[PDB]
Amino acid sequence: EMVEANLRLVISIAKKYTNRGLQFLDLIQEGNIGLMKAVDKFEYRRGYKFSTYATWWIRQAITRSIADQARTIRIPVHM
DNA sequence: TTGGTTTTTCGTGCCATAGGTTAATGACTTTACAGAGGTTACGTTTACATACATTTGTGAATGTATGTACCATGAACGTACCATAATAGAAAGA
Repeated sequence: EMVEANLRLVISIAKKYTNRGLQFLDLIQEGNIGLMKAVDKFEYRRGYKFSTYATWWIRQAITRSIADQARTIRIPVHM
């Protein structure tokens, strides 16, 4: 029920990170994986909304996806 | 008067006495082959000192490793020229 009601937050934050690094369906899938990893470690006693906490995780997912291959060769993340 | 048998010399042919170059095996002698004996300058075997390598620990380069807590809620997010005709498909009236 969480993922079927928050796929659209993922696509809304994922359609602004499509700067021609790779085809964007992999970015949609990695955003869904980041949504899963943000739901798996979500707290209730904080009192804040879930989007601000999930934004950092989904940007980390999109960052590691765009820095995973990024070329035909392998370049590390720090480089 | 002329042809032919008979007979005797005479240079030529056969036999015998003399005397010399030159074949014989050898005895040569000279060259060649076969016998040992002292000396040379290597070739193989052996020990010993020092060297490039190769085998170890120790100080620096990167690299995945998990997370960051006001609010972020659907779209292509700029692609593209529009040739030509054999063979089927999903329906529409015959």
